[PDB]
Amino acid sequence: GEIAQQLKEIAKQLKEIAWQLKEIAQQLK
Amino acid sequence: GEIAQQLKEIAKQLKEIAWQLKEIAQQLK
Amino acid sequence: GEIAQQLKEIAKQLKEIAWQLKEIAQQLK
Amino acid sequence: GEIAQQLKEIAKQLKEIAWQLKEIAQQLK
Amino acid sequence: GEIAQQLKEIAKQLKEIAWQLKEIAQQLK
Amino acid sequence: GEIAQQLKEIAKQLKEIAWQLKEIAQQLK
Repeated sequence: GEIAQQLKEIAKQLKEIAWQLKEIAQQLK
Repeated sequence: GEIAQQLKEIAKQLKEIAWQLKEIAQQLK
Repeated sequence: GEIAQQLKEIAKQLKEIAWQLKEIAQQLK
Repeated sequence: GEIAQQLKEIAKQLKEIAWQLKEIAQQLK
Repeated sequence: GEIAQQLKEIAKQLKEIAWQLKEIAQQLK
Repeated sequence: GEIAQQLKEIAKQLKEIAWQLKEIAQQLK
C-alpha cells in the first residue's frame, strides 16, 4: 500500500542520515 | 490519501535532513 | 483523523530540524 | 487511540530534537 | 498492536537522539 | 505485516542514528 511505500522511503532516508552521521563521526575523529 | 500525503511530506523533510548532514560532512572533510 | 494530525506535527518538526541543520551547515562554512 | 498516543510522543521527541539543534546552531553562531 | 509496538520503539530511539544532541550542545558550550 | 516491517526498519535506522550521535558526543567530550 501507499502507506507502506512512503514508510519504505522514510526508512531509506533514515539510512542515509545514519550514514552521514557516521561520516561526521569519522571526520571529527 | 491524507495519511499517505503526510508520510510523503515526512519523507521529503527527511531527504532534506539527509542533504544537510551531507553538507556538514563535506564541510568537515 | 488523529493519526493524520500527529503526522502533520511530525512533518512540522522535521521541517524545523532541516532548517536548523542548514543553519549549522552555514555556520560551519 | 494507542497509535495516536505513540505518534504524539514521537512528535514530542522531534520537538526536543529541533530545540537541541537550535541550541547547537546558536552555539556555533 | 504490532504497529503501536514499533512506534513505541521509534519514540524510544528519538528520545535517545534528543539526549545525545543535548549532550553535544553541552559539550560545544 | 508490511507496515510493521517498515516501522521495524525505521526503528533500526533510528537506533543507528542514536549510536552515531553518541559517538559524536563522545568525541567532543
